Amino acid sequence: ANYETYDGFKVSEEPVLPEKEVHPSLWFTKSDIQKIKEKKNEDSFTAELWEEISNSPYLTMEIPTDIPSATDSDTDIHKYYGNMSRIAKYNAFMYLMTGKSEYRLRATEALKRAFDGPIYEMDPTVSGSGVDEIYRAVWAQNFATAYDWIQPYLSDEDDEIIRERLAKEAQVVYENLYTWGPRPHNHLSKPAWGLGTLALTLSDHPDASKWLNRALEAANTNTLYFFNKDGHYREGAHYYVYSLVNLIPFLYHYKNVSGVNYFPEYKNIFEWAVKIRNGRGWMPNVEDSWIKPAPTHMVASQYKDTDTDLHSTAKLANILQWSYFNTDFRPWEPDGSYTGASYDDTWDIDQYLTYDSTIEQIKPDVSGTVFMNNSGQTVFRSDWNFNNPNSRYLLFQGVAEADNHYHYDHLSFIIHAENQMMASDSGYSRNSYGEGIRTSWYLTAEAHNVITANGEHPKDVSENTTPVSRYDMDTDFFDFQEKEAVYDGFTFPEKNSYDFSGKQIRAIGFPRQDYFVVADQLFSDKEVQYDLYLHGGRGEMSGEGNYRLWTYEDDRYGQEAKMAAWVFPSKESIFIDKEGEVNYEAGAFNSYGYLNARQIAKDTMFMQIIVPLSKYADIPEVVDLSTDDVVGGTVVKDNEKDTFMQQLNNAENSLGDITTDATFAYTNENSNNELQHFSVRQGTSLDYKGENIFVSNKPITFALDISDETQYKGTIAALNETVELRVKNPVGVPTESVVVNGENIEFSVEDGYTVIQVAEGGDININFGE
Ligand SMILES: C[As](C)(=O)[O-]
Ligand SMILES: [Ca+2]
Ligand SMILES: [Ca+2]
Ligand SMILES: [Mg+2]
Ligand SMILES: [Mn+2]
Repeated sequence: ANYETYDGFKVSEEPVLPEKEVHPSLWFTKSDIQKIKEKKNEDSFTAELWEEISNSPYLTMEIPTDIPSATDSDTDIHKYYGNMSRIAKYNAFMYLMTGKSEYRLRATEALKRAFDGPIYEMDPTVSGSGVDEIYRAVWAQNFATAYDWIQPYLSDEDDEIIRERLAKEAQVVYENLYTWGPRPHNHLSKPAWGLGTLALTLSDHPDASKWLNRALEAANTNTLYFFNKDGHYREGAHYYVYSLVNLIPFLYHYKNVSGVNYFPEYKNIFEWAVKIRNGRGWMPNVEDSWIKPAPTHMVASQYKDTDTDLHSTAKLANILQWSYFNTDFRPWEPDGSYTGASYDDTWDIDQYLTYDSTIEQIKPDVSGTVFMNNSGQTVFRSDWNFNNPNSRYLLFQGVAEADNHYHYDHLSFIIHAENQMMASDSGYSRNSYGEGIRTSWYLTAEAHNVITANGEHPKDVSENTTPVSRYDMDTDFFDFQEKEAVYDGFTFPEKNSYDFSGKQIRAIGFPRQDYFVVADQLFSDKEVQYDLYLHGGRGEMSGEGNYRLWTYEDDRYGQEAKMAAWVFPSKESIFIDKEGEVNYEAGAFNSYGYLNARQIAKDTMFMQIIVPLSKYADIPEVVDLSTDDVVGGTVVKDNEKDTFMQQLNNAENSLGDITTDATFAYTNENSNNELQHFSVRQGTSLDYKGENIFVSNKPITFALDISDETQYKGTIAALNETVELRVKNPVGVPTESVVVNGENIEFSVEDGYTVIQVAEGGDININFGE
């Protein structure tokens, strides 16, 4: 794997240390303490956090007199260091909050025993080590924070003892970081952030500069390769949150101790979580991941002066605050832990210290749909409403593969709608990384909503290069994007030679922002077998021929609902019912029906119509009108007829009421059988019932609402060159102006068409008179 050629980010590696240690300083100074003691009374959230912290069993439990041996279970050794680190931090905190003598004595005894026992006899390169770098990252931050909080009350003797213990763990992490983490995944970044905290705690130690520098260098190798600049984390949502356990404390520590503020440079990793949230605030079960909440409330306070494309006026802080509190937390009841570190972490304390009760929750007010083309995730989203069954969400996954925690999911999608998880990613595993079923099923192409060619998954053209996106369009009535992947490209494990050369171009559309069309073009230099898989998540599958229905019940993930799907072309494909595991969280795996549609072909097409429905909704009437060169059909839903057409080439062809040379076309009628909305990919003409709607002198991609005879409105996808576009006016109606991107463009009217030269895409209004 090339760790240097992904478009990630990095920060300065210059170690910045204050002139003299101050304790406390990691989270707050001496002067802050009484405000932090009083913080419990601000709102119901601070009150709940205070009730949890002040009743922690770590305040009352016997400090264990039994030190484990190197030959005890990895579980017991892990829990020993976890428990001792938690005794230190909880007791140190409650001493600052209350002044109770017992809390200082307990914090002091735990710190004097920090990293006693067999830890330095053990080998963290042994898989499942009880002292793995991922756990001691949390232990280091827990013990360092306890020391920061108790240091002013220690005897000179106890200070020297406890410093020597913290300094030894810092030296051992510094010396072994790159041996323990020879690949720059979360096993490198987490203990790097731990080392950072230790260096900032012991800023007067002679080696603190060396420690902090290596910490920053090591963390940068992770943020350069596993993160995109746009904030996407390539190990998935679960290992993102796992990383945040050490990253979020380190960011505050470095700002608070040295004045180095990295919150601006890390901003995108938090905005990313809000961009990909489903209607209940869950990050997707993509790569080795479960559904996750994103703890954006713990950094909201740092973004009060940061602009976001998620709101016309509000700052990022208010959107980060909105996102966390508009999450369904029931999948983490009754315990409440979503960090992945529930033996080690002090999440209640860290929340109590980071949460800002003065930040108003403001729902994003922009278009739901977002294109993150640098990483390659797109979300089609009707609205930002929380737990509303009228919402529709589709994630379109097209991320360059990383060499850790990877699933074969190129050009796959998941749907969240009617308050239920529908079209599915199969998830991480049954329980864990090491299960055989993860390799034989969960990571495999067939476990995803993809098309394989002779069983080969769609993949990257080259290592660390995002699959190309095109024809991005966002309107009130129709959204669109296509993504391109190859069959004979780059993957993990590495495969250099193929018996053929081929590619998939997948277009997704969002008709009426109400349902989905998935339109595939497939090109190969040879006859191959194309297998299309459609997984309906945790639903009962019914249906025959090209039609499948998945029926959901009230479960841990959503409400009773159903998802109806049709596949074209009916007459050129066979439909195979299969069964596969779908899992959203550790331990909750079950088997459900999925569809395998199959063609043997060289160049061909598929189309899916996928409709979220409430429990008792009518099934739409869907008719396949596919022929030799043309794939598509009609959908009659809620008394309106939509038409979808795809072809491989720019040739004049017809399907239902559409005639076009476009490689994709969408039309929507009203109740009254009048054309209301249309879109084309690379058309020079469209007729509807034999009436010309538009012509152009060169291929153009756009979407237009013609429902308002005083103003046609839509968007034109990005343009390579100048196109002369001619749109038919309502009969007998003049044009008054044409606006593209807030600017008048020159127009003429010829034979009842508005004629414009367009040199750039964007939003278009054609304003008519009477
Ligand atoms: C699957 As075919 C190219 O025979 O329509
Ligand atoms: Ca993947
Ligand atoms: Ca839209
Ligand atoms: Mg390791
Ligand atoms: Mn997967």
